Amino acid sequence: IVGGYNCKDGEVPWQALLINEENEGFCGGTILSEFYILTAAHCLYQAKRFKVRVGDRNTEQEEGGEAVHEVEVVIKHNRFTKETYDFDIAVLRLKTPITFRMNVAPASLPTAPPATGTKCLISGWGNTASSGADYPDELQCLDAPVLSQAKCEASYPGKITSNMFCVGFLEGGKDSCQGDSGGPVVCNGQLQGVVSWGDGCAQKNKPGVYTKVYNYVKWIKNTIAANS
Amino acid sequence: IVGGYNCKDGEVPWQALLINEENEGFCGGTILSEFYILTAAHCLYQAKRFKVRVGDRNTEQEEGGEAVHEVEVVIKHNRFTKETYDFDIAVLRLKTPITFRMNVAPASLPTAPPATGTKCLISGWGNTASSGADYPDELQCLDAPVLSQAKCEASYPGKITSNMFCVGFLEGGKDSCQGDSGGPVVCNGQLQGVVSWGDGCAQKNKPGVYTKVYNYVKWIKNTIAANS
Ligand SMILES: *C[C@@](*)(O)[C@H](CCCNC(N)=[NH2+])NC(=O)[C@@H]1CCCN1C(=O)[C@H](N)Cc1ccccc1
Ligand SMILES: *C[C@@](*)(O)[C@H](CCCNC(N)=[NH2+])NC(=O)[C@@H]1CCCN1C(=O)[C@H](N)Cc1ccccc1
Repeated sequence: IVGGYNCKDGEVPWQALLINEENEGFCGGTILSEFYILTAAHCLYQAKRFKVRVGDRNTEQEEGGEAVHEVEVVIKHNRFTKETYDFDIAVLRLKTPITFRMNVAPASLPTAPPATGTKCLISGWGNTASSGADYPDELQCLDAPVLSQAKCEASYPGKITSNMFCVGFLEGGKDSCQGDSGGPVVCNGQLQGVVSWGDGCAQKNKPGVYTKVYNYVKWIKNTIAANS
Repeated sequence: IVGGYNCKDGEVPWQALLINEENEGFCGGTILSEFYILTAAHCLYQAKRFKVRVGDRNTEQEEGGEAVHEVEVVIKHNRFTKETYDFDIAVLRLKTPITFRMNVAPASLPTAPPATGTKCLISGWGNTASSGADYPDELQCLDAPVLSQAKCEASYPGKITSNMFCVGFLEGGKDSCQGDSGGPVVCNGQLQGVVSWGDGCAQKNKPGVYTKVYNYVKWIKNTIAANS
């Protein structure tokens, strides 16, 4: 996240982090239920083996800590292709269920498409620098408005599908970035997006492009039920 | 199919054949609907590119011929592993829907588990020789009884899961074989199995092992709905 702030305690209970073999974070995730995590399909090929980490170390407000989970089944949307980065969505099934608490809870699937102007909360452990590499020690948060499809399409001519939507600032300075992929975009209490891609990070007229979760509610629900 | 007979005209309307780059058949399939085909997950790695062929050339009884379809989406059961060959099931989505007729129709999913002793019809274009390679010019058919789980487990100690069942003859001589994988096992009008694996072909005390479709009704239905 570029130009964000240190998330306040208990602000993103549904946040998950994918960690590689070297115990390093490379992508985000969203808790959907005790066994399921939502992330980006493109994160699946950015590492051979990985686990999922949820929770936090702020025991002052609530005890429990961070919990690392092993992934039992990886279910990538079969229509994903890096040619367009369309269908950049995947569902993970953990070996052991997550023990929920007030600061570790699932996100709500959307019941209506995202509305232009609506404020959303984007979070992640990804790069905080427009140019260069500066990763945070604390989870980052960013409040950004949903952009009209017209401005989105105008930003990425012919590269925006119906399964994508833009969130951010046309003037640049604040956006998600590398490592944030898979992370949540929560607008008014609903999970409206998954961090996906963009031209650079926080560039002028180059807002972050997100997977429109509303278009995948049926795929997520049935995929989980097919494997449950 | 070893020790079978030339299927009679219109006997297996739901039969599908997977063909590789060289236009050669390497696996079977079952028509489930106009856009979906059921086959074995292990067939997916036996060829890079492939298409699906349905229909027949017996225009005497009905016109239409054979139709070759391109595969749009391949949906393999994510729990499949060649370590056990458990979850040997996959669903294919065609680019163009199949034009049904009396001799080209979908199979019925099961509503009850397979019963011991029940007669089933197994079909395929696979090898017809116990030892050696002798492929048929015509679709082969085989009528075989469902074996008790006890005899099945006794045939393959510790290798039979709850998602598998045996069909065939303990004395050998008649069984499915290489190339038949993915093909249908229809008992009393219901699709009860998918050709999967076995120790050799038509060997004594080594009956064919099939994917128990009844255990996957939920996975098939929801997977199709998740992608439809
Ligand atoms: C995997 C995710 O961490 C990451 C998120 C980037 C978010 N960026 C902004 N500005 N909000 N996604 C990616 O790295 C994706 C997947 C791989 C390629 N990709 C991109 O974002 C490319 N930079 C997009 C691209 C633009 C022009 C030409 C080729 C690719
Ligand atoms: C892919 C299918 O055409 C084919 C069907 C064989 C059916 N045989 C009988 N007797 N009904 N399946 C296979 O070839 C599968 C998948 C790959 C391995 N395999 C086997 O059947 C092996 N021969 C099973 C095996 C036995 C002992 C040790 C290792 C493997």
